[PDB]
Amino acid sequence: MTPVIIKNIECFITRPDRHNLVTVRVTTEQGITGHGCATFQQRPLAVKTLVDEYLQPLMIGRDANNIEDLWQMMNVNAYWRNGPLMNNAISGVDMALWDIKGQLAGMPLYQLFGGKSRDAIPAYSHASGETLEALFASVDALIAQGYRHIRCQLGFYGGTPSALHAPDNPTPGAWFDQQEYMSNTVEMFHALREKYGWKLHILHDVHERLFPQQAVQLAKQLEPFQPYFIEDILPPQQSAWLEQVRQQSCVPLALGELFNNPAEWHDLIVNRRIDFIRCHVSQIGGITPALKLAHLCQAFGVRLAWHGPGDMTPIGVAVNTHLNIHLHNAAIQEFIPRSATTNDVFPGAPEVKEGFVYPPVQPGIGVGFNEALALAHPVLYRPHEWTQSRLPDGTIHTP
Amino acid sequence: MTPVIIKNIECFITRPDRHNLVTVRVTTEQGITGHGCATFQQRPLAVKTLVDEYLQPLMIGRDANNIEDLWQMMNVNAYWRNGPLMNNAISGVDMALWDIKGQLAGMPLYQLFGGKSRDAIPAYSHASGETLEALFASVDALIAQGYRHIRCQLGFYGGTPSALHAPDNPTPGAWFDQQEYMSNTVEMFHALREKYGWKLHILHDVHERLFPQQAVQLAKQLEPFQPYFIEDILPPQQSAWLEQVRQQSCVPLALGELFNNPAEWHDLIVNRRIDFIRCHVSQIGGITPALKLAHLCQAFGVRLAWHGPGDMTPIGVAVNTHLNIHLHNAAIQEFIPRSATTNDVFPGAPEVKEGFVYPPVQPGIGVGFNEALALAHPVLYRPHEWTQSRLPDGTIHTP
Amino acid sequence: MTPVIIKNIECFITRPDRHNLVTVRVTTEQGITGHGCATFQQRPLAVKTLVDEYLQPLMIGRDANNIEDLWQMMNVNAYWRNGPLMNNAISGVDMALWDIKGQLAGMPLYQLFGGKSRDAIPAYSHASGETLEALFASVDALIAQGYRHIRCQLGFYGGTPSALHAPDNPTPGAWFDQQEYMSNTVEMFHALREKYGWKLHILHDVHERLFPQQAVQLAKQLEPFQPYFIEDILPPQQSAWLEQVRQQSCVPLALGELFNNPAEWHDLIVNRRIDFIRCHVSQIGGITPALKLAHLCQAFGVRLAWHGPGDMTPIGVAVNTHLNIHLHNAAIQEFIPRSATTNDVFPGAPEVKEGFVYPPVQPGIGVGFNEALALAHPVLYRPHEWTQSRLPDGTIHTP
Amino acid sequence: MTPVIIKNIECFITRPDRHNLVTVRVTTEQGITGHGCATFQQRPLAVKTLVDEYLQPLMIGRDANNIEDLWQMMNVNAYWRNGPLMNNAISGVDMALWDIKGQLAGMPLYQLFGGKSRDAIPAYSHASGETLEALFASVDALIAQGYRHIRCQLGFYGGTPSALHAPDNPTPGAWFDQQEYMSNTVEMFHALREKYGWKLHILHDVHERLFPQQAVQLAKQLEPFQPYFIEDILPPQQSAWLEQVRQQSCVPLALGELFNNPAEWHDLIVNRRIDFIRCHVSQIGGITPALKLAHLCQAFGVRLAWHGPGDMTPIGVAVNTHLNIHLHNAAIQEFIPRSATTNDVFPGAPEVKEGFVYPPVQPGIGVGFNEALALAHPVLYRPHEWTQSRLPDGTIHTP
Ligand SMILES: [Cl-]
Ligand SMILES: [Cl-]
Ligand SMILES: [Cl-]
Ligand SMILES: [Cl-]
Ligand SMILES: [Cl-]
Ligand SMILES: [Cl-]
Ligand SMILES: [Cl-]
Ligand SMILES: [Cl-]
Ligand SMILES: [Cl-]
Ligand SMILES: [Cl-]
Ligand SMILES: [Mg+2]
Ligand SMILES: [Mg+2]
Ligand SMILES: [Mg+2]
Ligand SMILES: [Mg+2]
Repeated sequence: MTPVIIKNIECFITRPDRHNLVTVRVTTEQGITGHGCATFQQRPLAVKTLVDEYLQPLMIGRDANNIEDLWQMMNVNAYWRNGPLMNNAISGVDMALWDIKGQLAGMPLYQLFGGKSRDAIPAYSHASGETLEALFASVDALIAQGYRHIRCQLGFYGGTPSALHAPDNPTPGAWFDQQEYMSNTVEMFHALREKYGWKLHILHDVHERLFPQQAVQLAKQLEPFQPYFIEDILPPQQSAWLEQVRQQSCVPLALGELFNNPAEWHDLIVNRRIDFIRCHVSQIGGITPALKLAHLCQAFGVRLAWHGPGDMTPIGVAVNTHLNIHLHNAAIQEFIPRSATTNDVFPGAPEVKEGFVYPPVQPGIGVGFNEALALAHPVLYRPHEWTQSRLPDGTIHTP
Repeated sequence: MTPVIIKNIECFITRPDRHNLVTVRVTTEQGITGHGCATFQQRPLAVKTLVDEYLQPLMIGRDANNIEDLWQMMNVNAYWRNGPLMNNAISGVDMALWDIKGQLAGMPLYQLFGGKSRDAIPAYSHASGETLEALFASVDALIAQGYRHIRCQLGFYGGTPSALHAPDNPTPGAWFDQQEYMSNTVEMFHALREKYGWKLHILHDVHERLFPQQAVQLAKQLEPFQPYFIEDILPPQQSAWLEQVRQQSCVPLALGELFNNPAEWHDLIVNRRIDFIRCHVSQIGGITPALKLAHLCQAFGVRLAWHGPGDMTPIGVAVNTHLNIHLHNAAIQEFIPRSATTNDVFPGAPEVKEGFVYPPVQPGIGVGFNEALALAHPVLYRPHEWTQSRLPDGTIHTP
Repeated sequence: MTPVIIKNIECFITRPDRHNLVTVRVTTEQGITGHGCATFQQRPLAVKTLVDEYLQPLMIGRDANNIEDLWQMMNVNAYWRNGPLMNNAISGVDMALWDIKGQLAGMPLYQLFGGKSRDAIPAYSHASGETLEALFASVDALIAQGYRHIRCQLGFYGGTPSALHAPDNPTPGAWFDQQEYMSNTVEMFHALREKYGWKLHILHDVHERLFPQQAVQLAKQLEPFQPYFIEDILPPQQSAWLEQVRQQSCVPLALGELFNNPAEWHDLIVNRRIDFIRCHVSQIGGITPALKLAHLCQAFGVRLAWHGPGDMTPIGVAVNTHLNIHLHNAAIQEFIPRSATTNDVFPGAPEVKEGFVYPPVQPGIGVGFNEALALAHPVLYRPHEWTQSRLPDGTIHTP
Repeated sequence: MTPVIIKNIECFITRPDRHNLVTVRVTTEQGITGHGCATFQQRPLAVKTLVDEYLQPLMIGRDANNIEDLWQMMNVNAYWRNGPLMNNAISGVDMALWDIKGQLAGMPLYQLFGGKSRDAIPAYSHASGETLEALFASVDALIAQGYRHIRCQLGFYGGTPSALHAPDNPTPGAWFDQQEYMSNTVEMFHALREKYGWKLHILHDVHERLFPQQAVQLAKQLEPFQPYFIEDILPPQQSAWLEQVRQQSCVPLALGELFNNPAEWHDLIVNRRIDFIRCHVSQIGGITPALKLAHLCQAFGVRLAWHGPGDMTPIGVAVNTHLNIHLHNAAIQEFIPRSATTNDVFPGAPEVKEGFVYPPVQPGIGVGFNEALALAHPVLYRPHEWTQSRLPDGTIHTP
């Protein structure tokens, strides 16, 4: 085995469908090309600045074989470290180097890690509706596709202040009522169990909409309906309050899509305050740290449910899958279907078949990047008005 | 009082001396201009991308008076949040908004907060030398300047691997030996006490050079010499080990210049694991969060020593001072002297006089920004080779 | 900005309605007058003695700009410190000094702090009745006024011992039966949910009527009815028992109107034993310490519901509002309507409009003091017989 | 036994020597008169306001026999409670009622409690000097009087800012240097042991002069010299830091003269963070609560050293003595000698004989109050400039 020398590092932003996606391409003197995900959809241009202006000049000429040293070196390179942007930039490169290693080995990524610990990972997808009739139709469509796990939301939260009892001269934002959200959610589970029975796995994402006592209360109220998990019941800065949620309820708890600093997960895992970890692999710095995190989780009996939104390249989807097929403590793959155009730009990403995602068969990650087609779909500025989440008195809440 | 409407938000990178500095300028329809610090010296272009491409379009047209709502809104605006880039971008705007409020009030910033807690804040600066003779000359100069607090380092750490017993074919980086660093530091404190006696306040920055047991050992070894503080004895990710340092030594402990996420400081403050907090105000999101942090520290008897390196605009220096004059638990201001050119680009920043920094007298922050002189001193790419810190076997260490 | 020199400090006791109110007036050589609340209704003459005999001679001639130094100095000035009288005296002066700073800045108080966090603060008020019919009429009136949050009490507790099974020769006092109080309160919540449904926010003040196990039991019994909070479930000296309440119930818990020493709140906040803090701002030493407390609460996810009874000047009402508009973690403003005469003596205080209190617009606190009308309504001695609270065997209980 | 009916309650302020002393006289219809201490020397007129305007009208006509009910009733009577003033007012009355009970029983107070648990209590007094020669003379005089326990201070702390390296335009106050205080104290113990040897019991009062790490450091530095106790090493609000002091040093710790709220002592005692409790009996509400506190202390092996300054009536001195002769866990009586005039106003108080204070022999407290002579010595306003304690940068410190 000889040094595999990094020739260039490029970053592309492409919007084939709804989201600005960020891809890193690492090329080598040997002609082996790797691709990675660096998608932070809300701040893509800054991710590109980091790759083009900093990581490129740092990395060219180095030996790609040594992913571990390179990860450790990149991680501390700006002295100050961690955070959504820093971690996403590194992730793109880290994933791309693992892709290269897979190709050089002639093995799918998960086979490098040590191979399968299951025949396929279960998947869930998203169901929603403003009314029960609409929600039911959404659930019915996913059941017809063969999903056994479905994440369900009733109602939509965050519109005009005039839709509730707001103050005079309200500040613009996405306004909602936590009480309405809570009671609608409880009613939703009850109606879902009445219609669909007790075998369907029902997930629900609270999406940090609540104050600590509200989370405690909601957890107790949803317990009779046996959710598969209740996700992001609290924002990361209030995670100590999970101790009280645990004192009051046995609902499975999932948390962590927002994490981008190890200080956020350490005490959570060590005190067994969650059942499933939800980290976005690119937010935590890529495959290298995800493997260590998965093992830390295993030692405390915590299971894996990595974040798999539409705001992620199919490269990222594929990486979740490799991790899910290999790691013994993996539980479930959140999965959002992709457009034809998205598949054309990034060919080769896993698909769900009757609620399961199977082991990938190509060497490395197994997802390409059609640069020419990526040009046809440039970055578009989006306001993301939902992040300006306001309570009924106009208070900003964690969105 | 009437709404003060944001007209524009600009970001400038300027290098009047050694460091790439980043400054945010907020202009208003009313013609009141504010300036803030967003200096993350190792990644300035990315900070600029964030301000120009994201915060500018978000913020134009909003009422500048409501700093608290705007801080809360900006903080969660990209959903993912915290981290060095995101926080520095918001800092720039937050500081500029406080600058505007002081001007509108006709009061120095610290008078807005509720006015003075002290007549002047003590200051320290940096002394170093590769030999004791060199260190002594450097210390003598600062004593002649009237400093009563001096941060001292003996030797320099991070050069060619051929200076150590390194392996064959060593990887490039800044190589050092922890054992050499430790014994030189112990020798240094002994020699400084022999030469200068026991009234001089002597500070020392470990700069995360050590593994946990080494930190414990060094703290015990330095105890007899009564340091004013021992700073960054452990990297953020090993801060739990401060429990062991506390069990073994009464040395004062300072930590936190690296912080950019509240999960890094919460448990350390609550468990009284530090005596001084060292946060870089722009790294934690500006004045707004620094006030709340200062008050959280107060409730636990923790004192303040905000980061004040050369890699910070004089705007940042001034803000440290305002905070230091007001906050009852402020302890000391790290101070690094500035060149004529730096002062010309950012006129009005505080100066140290016989070891003290005095209350500013102008309204707002009291620091301007000479745009034309700034444009004459553009950004320069720097490799920052010291961040590639390697131990005697080649291992990356936290730099 | 120039020194603003304290010319005099005066204290007035006035009873425009039902309660003895205490107000501090700070006059300056510059002619800017500030007013503060020092209302401890049960001991007003002693507050006046403190201000007239001690704080006046201490304070005359000092620079009013430096609120922080003056607060710290006054706080420790008698060596012994804290407690209801000492803190109310200092509050009066502290608030008046903040009033002065707002006027000097030309800004409403909350704008000094950094401006708005919300468009308006929600408000609640008090409903009561000895029968359900009476309670319902009282609740209906507040709902017609636009309140969405109502604090409800069924029955009255504390009368002649002959109404209970009391011992022969009972000692005079306000006698009550905890079992009667508990069962009536449970009955009340059930009846209110049957009548008004599940959107109405219903608050209930236990007012330290119970022993520890009774508090635990009542919290569990009230859980199904989803109270907005249950307040003062335990007296300050038994607050450790909140650990047991938490183990047994998810009801929201409010505490702290009785606090006047930081040792009362520290452990309760740090251990997340409350959801809302209820401190009377003047009882904790004024605006200066209330800001630090609000921020300490914030770090632990505790929300604010400052005490707002009729025994507080409208100056105090206004200060609650300024704090409530600014502080991000403020939740609700307890509001009691004021007579024409009260408004005439203290003009400018906030009014509730359809369940909201809005940002004040005048500089400073925005509340004046009609001295001549104040002198027309002098102090009246009151026995406050309810503070002599006795159980069915004659035992004094915390009232 | 028949009801003993309270006829009047009076309060006198008298200054026979250096301090404003406060005495409460309770007269009865039966003609048995009791006296109590309510001395809060820094705020005497407010104590008198409380007694004359509030406790007098509350208490007349009640049965004095029932001290426990009356204590409990007075304690909660203003709803808000605890604090130096409230507690001192109640103490005066409480002590006076115990005095009456003693007289009615024909027994010295300590005999009511259950009699002696020692033949005499050891005493200490205060030695001081600016220089060692002066300190030694002071110690020599106390040794010649037969003291075996002596509280020693070297140097005086708190004078003009020009005596140290203070900032320009220093704020008036009592300025000192914690470093100077610390090193002088260490030198003092060393020199005391060299001169006097190792049998003399040496006490030292830190008087909350230090920051937490300074306390930890000083505790370690004084350990070799085997102090009898080190008193008030930390202010009450930083008492959690005693955990670190305990981790680092075996010096006996004494704390509590400042206490006037049970929240201040509870966690301290329960976690065995002190060896001696130092409460001022009148600050904690008199004999009734002191007895309960002493028993709480006993269950955790904490010993008693009640505060016995010159700012206490000889009635208070006598009460300390009764408590000290009876309570098994009493350790030592701080004692400051009294002038002829002081003894003439309050005849009958205990004296020290060869380092011991003996059991009192008269019924009740055994100390009278000569009202006519008390007139010859009225209240005098004093500034107490030492409470305005400033550090070298001008910061207020707990005095
Ligand atoms: Cl970042
Ligand atoms: Cl809604
Ligand atoms: Cl486990
Ligand atoms: Cl503390
Ligand atoms: Cl300078
Ligand atoms: Cl929290
Ligand atoms: Cl009103
Ligand atoms: Cl008091
Ligand atoms: Cl001194
Ligand atoms: Cl024990
Ligand atoms: Mg989610
Ligand atoms: Mg440092
Ligand atoms: Mg209440
Ligand atoms: Mg003392």
